[PDB]
Amino acid sequence: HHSGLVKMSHPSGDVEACMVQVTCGSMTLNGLWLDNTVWCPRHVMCPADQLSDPNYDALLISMTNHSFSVQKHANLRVVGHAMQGTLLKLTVDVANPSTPAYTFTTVKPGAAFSVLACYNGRPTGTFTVVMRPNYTIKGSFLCGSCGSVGYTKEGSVINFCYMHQMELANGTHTGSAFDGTMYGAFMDKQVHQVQLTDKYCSVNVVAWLYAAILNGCAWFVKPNRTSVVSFNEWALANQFTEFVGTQSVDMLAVKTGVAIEQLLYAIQQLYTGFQGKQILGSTMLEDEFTPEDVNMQIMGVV
Amino acid sequence: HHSGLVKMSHPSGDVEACMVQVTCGSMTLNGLWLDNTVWCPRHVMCPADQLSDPNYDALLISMTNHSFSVQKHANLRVVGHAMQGTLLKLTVDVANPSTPAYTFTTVKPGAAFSVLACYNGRPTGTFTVVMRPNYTIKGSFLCGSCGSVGYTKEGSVINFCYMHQMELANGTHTGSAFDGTMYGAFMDKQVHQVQLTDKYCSVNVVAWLYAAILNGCAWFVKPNRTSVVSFNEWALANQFTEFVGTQSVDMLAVKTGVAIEQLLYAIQQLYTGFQGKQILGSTMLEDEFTPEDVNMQIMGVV
Ligand SMILES: *C(=O)[C@H](C[C@@H]1CCNC1=O)NC(=O)[C@H](CC(C)C)NC(=O)OC[C@@H]1C[C@H]1CCC
Ligand SMILES: *C(=O)[C@H](C[C@@H]1CCNC1=O)NC(=O)[C@H](CC(C)C)NC(=O)OC[C@@H]1C[C@H]1CCC
Repeated sequence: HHSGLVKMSHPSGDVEACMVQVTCGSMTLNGLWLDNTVWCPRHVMCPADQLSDPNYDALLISMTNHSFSVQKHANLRVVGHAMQGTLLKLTVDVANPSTPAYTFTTVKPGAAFSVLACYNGRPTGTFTVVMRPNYTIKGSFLCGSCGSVGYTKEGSVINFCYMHQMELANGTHTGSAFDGTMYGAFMDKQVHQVQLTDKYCSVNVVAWLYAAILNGCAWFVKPNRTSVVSFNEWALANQFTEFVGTQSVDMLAVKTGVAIEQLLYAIQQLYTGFQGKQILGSTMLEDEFTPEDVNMQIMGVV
Repeated sequence: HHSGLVKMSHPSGDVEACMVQVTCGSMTLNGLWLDNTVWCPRHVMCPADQLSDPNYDALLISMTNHSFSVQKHANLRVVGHAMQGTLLKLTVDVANPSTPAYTFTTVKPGAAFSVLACYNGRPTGTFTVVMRPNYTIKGSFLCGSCGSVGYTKEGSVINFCYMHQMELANGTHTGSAFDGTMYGAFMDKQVHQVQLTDKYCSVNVVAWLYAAILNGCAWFVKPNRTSVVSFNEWALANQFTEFVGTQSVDMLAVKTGVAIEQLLYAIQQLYTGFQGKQILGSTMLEDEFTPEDVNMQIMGVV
């Protein structure tokens, strides 16, 4: 039986209309054009010989407005430039007539967002990721993808949360929030960096087990229960996130009649092993679907 | 190590601009507006009391142009109506000014396409599926999603291949090509229908094993080899598709230095069991990524 779950992204058209190419010196990547502002990673200013230890303050000082070439696939004339953290803010002489309603927000571990992967200012694909507990994402990014953006959507308002910066040695990816901070402890320098341990996102595993029940698959449900406080002690010793329930999870508990604490017990047992059984076609725990995903895709509830 | 593979969809903006709502009688679903034509499922004409055995020919005869209300979220006046297989072709008085370059094609088992899930003519999400060997897709569709479209893209040309019609008893989905045929032996009637067996898509499993090698994961590669002819005999007795190599697979063989026949042998052994080992984080064969996916996402080759 098919779960009815897929990796679902927001329709990308509103964001596609905001993507531009930014070129400075020998570097070319993508930017995001909102109102009279183009956002892009600051390493567009870096020569190749300096990607491992750029002096971004001195590079910024060395640039003029004319150093930055911005093109939509129109040329946008840059009339101001500034640095915010790991991002540049370029002011351009034309306001984007296709600027959506938007905000900037930071995404939290375990939460999902949509990514528009772009090369040379041209959108090429879209996909959805969950921010991992170690502030990486398991994406699909190649050379030239920096400045690709991640976002969520509330109503007609696009909430931009991610601008792509780099790949880590283990193949995962990270980037910046639009306040200019990098996610996690990462730095926008091309050197090897410590990577914190990833963890299973407990609240998302709970969501997936609820998805299993909603699809008629509940062999792992027993009357046994583990409290949130006890689970969270256990989680710390077993590479799980601490569980924090939400109204979205509560709706799944109501719809199925299975209590959260029953599934926290199940997770503890399933972690030791599935004993040859499958859950929604898998023999390992799944933490890449959120409670909101399950509520929306299976229950039709946004 | 992260594979660098994600479920990647085409940017959806070009298709979003083509979606409309179609209402007839008591039914409302989505349509696709290209030039002066709106395509939609013919069961928009059906009353609820007749969804299990509609007489579509008599329903069509009973309709006038004014029976069909088409809205973009503009009202499009219907000036002609016709039935092609399981689809209606409504002629409207306004050509879509945002009509992309497009063709209609039929997708084949194992091939991937992008879906724009729409409700009431409003795009709500996008995802990618592979057409299964039994002509179903493992999608995410709820009431009101009919008329949602699937497509591939070659250059700037959108190749529409799927218009959503129904969910099967096992939770999978199927629909129509734009020649009006349903995929497989399915009928657009709300009754239980035979479902052919699904099968592992051998060419996609081969692609995924190549993806593993490209990521440094090659423990399953041995000098042992199975020929395509011998594998295909085996496949018939073991619920695999017969393997047909392509230039896309050949590029993966060149890049990795591992022959196709080595991976056909591997598949035979892995099917009996992974013996506790993992491949790209999985303990079962993966057939939802194509050779083209691997070439594009990992090798940057379209
Ligand atoms: C920007 O387009 C690019 C995106 C990156 C390249 C390959 N896949 C990707 O997602 N970013 C970088 O190349 C980045 C630049 C620095 C100055 C932030 N460096 C980088 O990603 O290095 C990748 C290799 C694995 C790491 C080894 C030590 C850093
Ligand atoms: C059209 O919006 C709708 C889409 C379907 C509903 C729930 N999830 C979906 O993808 N299509 C139908 O409802 C379809 C109409 C007929 C006339 C083609 N019927 C249908 O999908 O039935 C679903 C239930 C499982 C099957 C049982 C016997 C048919």
